[PDB]
Order: sequence, then structure tokens, then C-alpha cells
Amino acid sequence: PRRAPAFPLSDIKAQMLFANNIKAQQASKRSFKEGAIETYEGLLSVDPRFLSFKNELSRYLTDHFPANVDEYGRVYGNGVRTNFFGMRHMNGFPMIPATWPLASNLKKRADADLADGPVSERDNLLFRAAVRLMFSDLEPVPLKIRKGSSTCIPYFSNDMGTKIEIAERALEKAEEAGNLMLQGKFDDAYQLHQMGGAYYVVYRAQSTDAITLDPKTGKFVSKDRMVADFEYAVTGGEQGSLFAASKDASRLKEQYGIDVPDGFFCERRRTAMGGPFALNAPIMAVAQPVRNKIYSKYAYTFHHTTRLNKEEKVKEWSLCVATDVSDHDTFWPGWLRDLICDELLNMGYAPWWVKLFETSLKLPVYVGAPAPEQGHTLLGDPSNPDLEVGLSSGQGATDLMGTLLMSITYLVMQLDHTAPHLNSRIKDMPSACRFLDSYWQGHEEIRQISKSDDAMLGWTKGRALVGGHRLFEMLKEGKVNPSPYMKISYQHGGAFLGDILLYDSRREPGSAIFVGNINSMLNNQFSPEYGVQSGVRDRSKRKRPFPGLAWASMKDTYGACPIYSDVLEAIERCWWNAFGESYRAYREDMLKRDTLELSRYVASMARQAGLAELTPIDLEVLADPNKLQYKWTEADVSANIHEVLMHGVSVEKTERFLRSVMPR
DNA sequence: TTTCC
Ligand SMILES: Nc1nc2c(ncn2[C@@H]2O[C@H](COP(=O)(O)OP(=O)(O)OP(=O)(O)O)[C@@H](O)[C@H]2O)c(=O)[nH]1
Repeated sequence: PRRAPAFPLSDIKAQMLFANNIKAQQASKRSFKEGAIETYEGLLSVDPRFLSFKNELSRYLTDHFPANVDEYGRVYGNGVRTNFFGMRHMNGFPMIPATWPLASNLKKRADADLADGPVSERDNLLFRAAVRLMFSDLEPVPLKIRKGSSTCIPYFSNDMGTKIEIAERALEKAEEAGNLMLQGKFDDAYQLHQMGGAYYVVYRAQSTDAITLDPKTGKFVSKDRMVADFEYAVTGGEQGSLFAASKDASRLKEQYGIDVPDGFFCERRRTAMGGPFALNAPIMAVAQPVRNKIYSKYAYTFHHTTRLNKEEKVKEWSLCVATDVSDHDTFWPGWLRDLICDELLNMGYAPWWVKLFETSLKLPVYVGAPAPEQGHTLLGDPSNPDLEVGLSSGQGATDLMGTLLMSITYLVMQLDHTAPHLNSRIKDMPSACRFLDSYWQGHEEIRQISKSDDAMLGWTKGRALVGGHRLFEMLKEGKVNPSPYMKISYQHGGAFLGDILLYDSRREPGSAIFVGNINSMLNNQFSPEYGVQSGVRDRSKRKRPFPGLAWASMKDTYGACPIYSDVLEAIERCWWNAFGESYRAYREDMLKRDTLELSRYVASMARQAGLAELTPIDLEVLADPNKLQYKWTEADVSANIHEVLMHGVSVEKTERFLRSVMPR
């Protein structure tokens, strides 16, 4: 089954992905690199006092606060869903190798027993229904841009001036490009408007993966993360091998002299795809209006913020099932892409825009550097984009693509297993829409809250309920997959968008509460995804602009965990053991410094406020803006705070652009 | 200078 074309950096096909400037050339050549991160200023992730601290802390908590999770996967008691060994990683040092992106997932999906299209007319109706509800009656907004992000292929600029320039130009030429594409003239489209080429595969860290402590061994054991080699990825898993990356940290002593305590490992690595910006611009301009619609009209199932926000919806349920999906992104079906593109055409969207959109979801990928002596290889032909990688991380609508898939999938699961008496209501398109419209507002007997694959599925009182409980039982035994479309299962330790649902002895939603995930406080504070980048002097451009600020939001975020107090205390104690410092002091110090330095970037303060008008959301986002693109959205952040991190584009120009794109 | 709501 179609092997994918592969090209080497040397090849003209690859050469043309990188413009004649130094940054772009350097991107194409970039080699496997690694090294201890600067966890906080002047502190390395492998500093022996720090590692000693992680050894003591991690053990102490695992010991005194073992997970309270039932059978079932509801958490109770202490609010701990797992051990605390997650912090035992040499942050900045990757597992070897990273995976190669699969060029085609059709086999992956076939072997997994997953449908290659809607299976029943009902589902086909519901998927198109979801397209219609989401992409209709949209309100124009200005295209926002992360400060310091890359335009990737082919210029690799972080100059806002140049980004705005590119974006604006892209909205003008979007139409010619799509039409060109409609004519099969992809190369022309890429050469004239930089729309096409490929994704740039950047490997990012997941600093905290599973590590258990073997009862029989006494040795810690790292979770095995499976990865593909070149052959696997090009052949969709026909040839080649799929195997376990090595997290073994011993190489760290031999190579770099670094001292490696027992039970510490190299970090997991997630592949990440950077989009050609000229192509993503036209897409983001529409994606954001769509996000806006769903978080307004279908706020029930889609718009989540405060822990009380979630609790209010769920407490009304008789049953709450916490699902989750395995490797959602690599599994995501291209048939969905096509269907989405189809109904969008039927709604009367611009054919040339649906074509841009379509293409963005079948684009080749530039594989950079999964390992030493590896990478620098283009997968797929940009002349005729035909890759089926699943969902490309930096596509511009990837949250929405995920949401579309999983929201319907989930509803379907509910129907199939719990609410047959509901099918008579989904006869045609209009009836389907009205049903979906109702379902999403939370007006039916089956309910759902979700962001992409993370969901909690809900049953009120009624006929579905009994079915609900069986579904839940089906999910526990785990012998049979409840969906035709994706591999679904119950979360072992139920939690939604970061907050744990804390059940009491009743084990019912009614007497359940949302508290923060204490383990997340730890991951965030001692195992950050990036270093502090103290070389970057413009902090709005740093991955972690104002680390110290999280101290001020700690109480609001995590103060509701049953063991909050005890955890801060254990830290203090272990930190004193390891540093002869008050950890608390060191934070309050850093809180102060970053608070001053902030007034600089928010002239709209600007010192004298003091931490002022800032909500907890702001404070966590300032310390970690990576929370814009998974947890919170625009209108959850104060407007003068947004403009520190983001930058807009001529509203006239988006407004003009949108108009030529949409039906009405 | 490293992509993603
Ligand atoms: N919000 C948020 N999510 C994270 C963070 N780190 C990891 N994740 C999420 O954790 C999820 C783990 O997904 P998987 O790749 O399937 O790992 P897994 O849940 O163990 O999957 P299985 O191997 O099937 O058990 C990812 O999809 C991420 O979205 C983080 O720092 N913040």
C-alpha cells in the first residue's frame, strides 16, 4: 500500500522548502541537540541538589499519599490519582529515538478495527450536522499572532513585522492559491504564495511520563513509549519496525559526565508539526470565528474555565463517565477531512478555500532530527500533497478538528449503547441539526463536556441511564471497543481539562466536586517543558515569560486539593534538605522580581497596581502561554494581557477576507 | 529564535 515518496535534504524537492536566508538554511540542517534545561534562573534540571530533592520529594508523597482511585476510575479521598514519580526525569534529555511521523494511518486504523468512513447514515448525518452547526453564521475577528512564533516554511521568521506582512499578504492571495490548487497547480501555489511545501517536524518534551516502582524489583521502571523507524513511517506500518524508545539515562554519565541517580530517565518526546505560515493564515482567520461560535452558542459542551463552571454542569448528572482516547492525533481519520470539506462546499463555502483547507490536512512533513545521525528527510511530495498522517499539530484548526471528531464519536457511543429511543429524531439533515443543536446546549438526557478527545460523558434521569451504566461497565471490562471510530476507554482517575472530579463515599456526581490536580502543580513547578530562556531579552517571546508569577495563582489553582497544605510543607522540608533555603522564600522573591519586570511589558499597568487587576488565568498564562493552545482561550485572558503575548492583524483585512470565503 | 488556542 502506497509507500510515500521520501526525499533527502539534498534533493531539490527538499531544498525548495527553505528560503535563501540563514535561519531557513539552519532549520533544514538542524541536528539532534540536547542538554539540561535551565529550570529556573541559575538552576539546571540535573543540578545534584535538585535531583536529590526530586528523589526525596517524589518518594515521600508517593508513600504518604497513595492514589485513591476506585474500580471504575473515580477518585476519592486525597485526590491523588497516581504516584509522584513523574518528576524523575533528566529534563532536557530526550528518549532515543523519537518517532517518525506516519505518512499514512489507514493501516494503523484498519488494524485497530476502525471504520474507513461513517458506518451508518445516521452518523454521516451527525458528522455533517457538526460541520453545519460549527461553520455557519460566523462573526469576523482579527487574526491574532503569537509573539515570536515561526513562519516555518519557507522563511522561518520570528519578526512580527514580517509575520503580519506575510499574513496580510496571505489573505489577499489566498484565493488565487486555492484556485491554482483546484487546477492541480500546487507547485505554482507554493512558489507564488508560499502556500504548500510541508510541515516542519519539531520534537517537543513531555517532561512527566509514567514511572512506577517495581514491588518485586525495587527498581523504578519507565513507561515504554513505542516509536516508528523510517521504514515503518514511509510504509504506513507494512514494513519496518515499531519499538520502544530508550529512556535509559545512563548514557548521560558516560557521555557528558552528568551524575545520574537511580530511577531517573530521559524524557518522552512528542512530535510537533510547524505549519507553512502563508497557508495557515487563511485557515486561522476562519478557525477563530468558529471557536468563538462554539464557546458561545454551544458553551455548554465546549466552553470551560473555572472549576465551579464544570462542577455546575456535572452535579446535575446521575452518571458521569470520564473517557479518553489513545494517540488521538495519529488516529484521526482523513475520511473526516474529506467529509468536512464536502459539507463545507454544500454550505456554499468558497471552493478555493475548502481546497486550501483540504490541502493543509494532506501536506508532506519535513522530518528534522529524531536522533543523532537521523532526520533531514522529506516525507511525501509537495507537488501532489497526498499524505494521511492524521491531524497535523500546527494546522490552524486542529483543536476544532479534534472536537468535531470526538464530539460526534462520543454522542454516537451514547446512542448505540444507551439511547436508541433517540434515533427516530435523526432522519434527515435538518432534523439532525436540530438534534445536535439541542444536544450541544445540554438540553437532552445524554450530555457531554469536551475539548477534543478529553471528555466527560453525562446521563441524567431517563431511559438512557440504565444503558449508561452498562456502557460504563463495558468500558471497565475493556474487552470490547464501544466505538467504530476511535479507541475509547475510561480514564483511570477521572479528570477534565486539568481538574479532578473528586467523588465522596456516595460515588455520585451530585456529591462530587472539582478540585485541581495536585500532581500538575508539581509537574509545572519542577518539571517545566522548557528552560527559562534568560538569553531572550524580550520576554513576551520566551516560552516561559514570567515564571515567578505562578506562585500568585498557586492558591487559586491548587488550594482546593485535599493535600495542598501537606504538599507545600513536604516541599519546603525536602527543599531545605537539598538547598539550605526556604523554597517558599525563593518563590516569593521570584514572584516579586517577575512582578516588577511585568510592569515593563504592560505599560497599561504600569507599576503601582500591583499584581492588580490580574485574574488567576492571566497569571498562569503569563508563566506558561502554552496554556493558550490547550487549556484557555482569548476571552479567558484580560485584554491588555493578551497584547503582551499576542498581536493582531488589520481587522478590515480579515473582515474583507472572511466575506469572500463564507456562503453568507 | 521553538510550530500548536
Ligand atoms: N493540558 C496539558 N496536556 C498535556 C500536557 N502534557 C501532556 N498532555 C496531554 O496528555 C496526553 C497524553 O496522550 P497520549 O499520547 O495518548 O498518552 P497516554 O494518555 O498515556 O496514552 P496511552 O499510551 O494510551 O495511555 C496528550 O495527548 C496531551 O494532550 C500538559 O502539560 N498540559
